[PDB]
Amino acid sequence: TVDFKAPLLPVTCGGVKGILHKKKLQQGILVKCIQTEDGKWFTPTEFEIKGGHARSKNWRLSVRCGGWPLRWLMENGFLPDPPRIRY
Amino acid sequence: TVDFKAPLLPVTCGGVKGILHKKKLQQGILVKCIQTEDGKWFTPTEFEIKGGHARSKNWRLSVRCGGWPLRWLMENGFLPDPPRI
DNA sequence: GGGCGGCCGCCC
DNA sequence: GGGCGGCCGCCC
Repeated sequence: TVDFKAPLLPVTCGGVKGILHKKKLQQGILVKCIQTEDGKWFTPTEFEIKGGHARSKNWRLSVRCGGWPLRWLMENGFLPDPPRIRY
Repeated sequence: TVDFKAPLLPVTCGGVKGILHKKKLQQGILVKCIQTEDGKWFTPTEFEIKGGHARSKNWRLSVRCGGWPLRWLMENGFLPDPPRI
């Protein structure tokens, strides 16, 4: 079971496990916020690439938490949705 | 803003609008449950086609209510998810 | 077959 | 450059 309200979230992407730090995601998509067991750090899109989902081009859908895409956590109030980078 | 708890729901797909009848949707995906203003009836997938989204092959995402896919209303307990065939 | 994950064109 | 709607192959 996963506590969606906790400041740290266990996440997965393509069978790769990591720990998402909400305090870091809140600083923006360019900030490394996911740490794998070996201590390495990833931004969300870097973690999408790590899990083999580079071609999907959507970390909010490629990265999952408790069997839900991160977008579902954002829609349900468990996870801040970081701002877009303007064009 | 849409009352997602109403038995009749205004839905859209592409430029097309219609009213989704929840009690008809409950019965299954082959049942006609969306009526347009001329009185014609559509299943969800027929309404997907009518709105120009034939190639999406996912009426739960192509058909919208209040800006949300119907899938969202199902995930949040406002709409029956008809049984899979 | 019905529909969903993988993909990527395209806008902003 | 980022990410979402449109597309479609392919499980069950």
